[PDB]
Amino acid sequence: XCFXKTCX
Repeated sequence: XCFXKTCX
């Protein structure tokens, strides 16, 4: 779960 600005 880390894709560009959508990341955690």
